[PDB]
Amino acid sequence: SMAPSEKDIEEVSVPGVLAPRDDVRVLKTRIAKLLGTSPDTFPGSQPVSFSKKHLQALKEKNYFVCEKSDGIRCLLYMTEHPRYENRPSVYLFDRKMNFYHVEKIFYPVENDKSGKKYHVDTLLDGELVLDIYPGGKKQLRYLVFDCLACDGIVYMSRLLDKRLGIFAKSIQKPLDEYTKTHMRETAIFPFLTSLKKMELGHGILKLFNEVIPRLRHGNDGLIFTCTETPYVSGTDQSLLKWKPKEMNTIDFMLKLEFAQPEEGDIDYSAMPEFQLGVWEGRNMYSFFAFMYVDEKEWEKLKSFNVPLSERIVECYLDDENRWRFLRFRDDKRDANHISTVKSVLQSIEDGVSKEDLLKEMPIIREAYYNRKK
Repeated sequence: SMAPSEKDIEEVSVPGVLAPRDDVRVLKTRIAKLLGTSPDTFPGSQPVSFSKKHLQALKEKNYFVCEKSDGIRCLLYMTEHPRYENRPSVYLFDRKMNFYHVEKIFYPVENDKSGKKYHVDTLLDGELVLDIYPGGKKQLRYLVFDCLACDGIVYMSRLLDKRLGIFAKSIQKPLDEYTKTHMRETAIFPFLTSLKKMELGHGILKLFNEVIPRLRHGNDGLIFTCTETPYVSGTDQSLLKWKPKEMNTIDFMLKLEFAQPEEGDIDYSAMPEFQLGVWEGRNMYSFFAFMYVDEKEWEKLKSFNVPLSERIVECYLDDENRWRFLRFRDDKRDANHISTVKSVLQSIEDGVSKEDLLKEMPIIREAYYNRKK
């Protein structure tokens, strides 16, 4: 068995080319003008970590819940090419404001038989995911979960119902019409676009047992979306991300220390100590914890026949709150910075266990129907 690394991870790549710097300046300014935001500042929302107080939040307001997809969070911008105004252009950009130009993509306009009209000043929020099919068939897909602007009109002040509603009618529906009668053309698309399916807030058990295990892309927990709130740029206290403790991983520097016995030479077959270190900055590392490795686990690590010491590893906390090896991270310059470590640990400390989340569901649902009067 080869040593597990990030090379095992199904990697999602934005199917496009980085837009040139001068083009990006135009796009940022243009987006800022429409939204009323700041050009250099990402206008998308960011969720907060689910904590204990959020059990009451779900009890007080209408919420949707869906699977938190593994993939890349991207906003989609339909506009004209900054250099060629006669050229329709689609951009996907992330929270670091990296703009990618996507080609061979097509978003039809309603009731247009020419297929030459196009959308401008339209901004979607969603996630690019990679669905796996049998025979190594892979399908890139853009799951839409919000709309900031459609056809020149900003919908950020409206609630989720109107926001997703306008996207479904003006974008998805005509696209659905086109796709049904143009499967040959559709296959050229770098990715397929669809509205992300959501459940009522109290329906997480259905997600756990029926939806999630049938997914064709990576899952990373749950996202809760309030339906009584406007779109918020930046940190949105109404938008909640929930993750099991095992998914709240941290990258450490691993060091092995073998005990020198009183008499004779060191038995290197014997279990050493597994020290986990945290990056303090530059080249400074400090001791943080011991990694728990059982006897059979130690045999597997030896079976890898790769260097174990002085390496970045990804670790998680088990049921007994012991740090456990998950995979090597050869894609990292350093371990997680102490500030990042503290932040992840805080999400866990304030966290709600899966069990406690489920036991709260009846109360949540009950209050949902008592609001429905």
